[PDB]
Amino acid sequence: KTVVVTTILESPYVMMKKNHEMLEGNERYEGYCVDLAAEIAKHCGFKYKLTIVGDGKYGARDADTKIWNGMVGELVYGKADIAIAPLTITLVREEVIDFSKPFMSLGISIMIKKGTPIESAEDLSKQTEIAYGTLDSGSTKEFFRRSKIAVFDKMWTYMRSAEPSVFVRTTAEGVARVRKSKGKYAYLLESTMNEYIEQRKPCDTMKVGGNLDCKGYGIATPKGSSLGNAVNLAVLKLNEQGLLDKLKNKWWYDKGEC
Ligand SMILES: N[C@@H](CCC(=O)O)C(=O)O
Repeated sequence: KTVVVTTILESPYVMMKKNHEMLEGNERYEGYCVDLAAEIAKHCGFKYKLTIVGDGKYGARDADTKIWNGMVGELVYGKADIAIAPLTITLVREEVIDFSKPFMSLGISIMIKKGTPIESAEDLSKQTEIAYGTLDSGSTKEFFRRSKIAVFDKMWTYMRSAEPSVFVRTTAEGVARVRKSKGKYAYLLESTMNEYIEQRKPCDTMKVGGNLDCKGYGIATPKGSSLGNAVNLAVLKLNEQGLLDKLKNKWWYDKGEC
């Protein structure tokens, strides 16, 4: 009867508490999604075990083998009951799993080292001296692969064959790469994560341009699962109560450094 919660380490959604060497199970982690977890549980009614996805990925279906990896996979292949993390709600995913009403909104955005000669996605697509990429197995990559919009199509045609690879394994790798590339690498990632990093020392990154799209994160559960209707109801209620906004103040604004 214990629901197993699959999630991923992504600041400030899920972070290792500073004294993680000890404290067991769910007491080891902290962050927005951890708090959201508890709330959903207390409101929906049930206990849960927080588990960090093995492959540390969000979720992509290998075109060749039609096999889903990451959190989406662990949901489609009975390895987890519910996914509570910043998992983007998308068309292709809504065909093999179920999402609640979004609990937070976001859009793809651009992160550059301060002083980089880039002010927009169009700027990036009209030059080549500055490389750029996204997270390897997430929705941002797939957004570009699929885009029909001229600019993003052009950006994708560049990214897929870019050498060396512009794709990263984690958000931290993308960010690091932006910081250690002397203004020669731009990173495309979701605004939520982009804005968090922007308010954290060394305060050398920046967000330029507007969001490239509008999307939402949602609690995910297996097709026709048992919690489906409940969680959506819990989410709508927390949204109603205004508790999701408060969690946002807690983890984003009340912790700026620049
Ligand atoms: N939120 C994305 C991961 C981050 C990204 O793709 O930029 C997903 O659920 O795949």
